[PDB]
Amino acid sequence: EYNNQNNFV
Repeated sequence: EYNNQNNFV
């Protein structure tokens, strides 16, 4: 299981 999340402001 590969879980990924990213935020760019």
